[PDB]
Amino acid sequence: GSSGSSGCGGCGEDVVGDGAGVVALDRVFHVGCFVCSTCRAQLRGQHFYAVERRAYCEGCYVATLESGPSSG
Ligand SMILES: [Zn+2]
Ligand SMILES: [Zn+2]
Repeated sequence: GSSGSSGCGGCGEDVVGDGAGVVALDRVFHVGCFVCSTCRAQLRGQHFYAVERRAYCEGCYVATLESGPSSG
């Protein structure tokens, strides 16, 4: 509501732009900051995954598997 504090988990600065901000993993990141951990692709608005408190784009998430079926 009225009270509350903002913040960008990525850089740290507050996230505000007249209706701007990417919420993921119970956190807030800037459209730019919010990106993959492998290819570091712009995930501002797309399908991604969550592994080890990280962000992996569908593409990567699928690529990582190739590595090996064992251990998930
Ligand atoms: Zn940021
Ligand atoms: Zn990726």
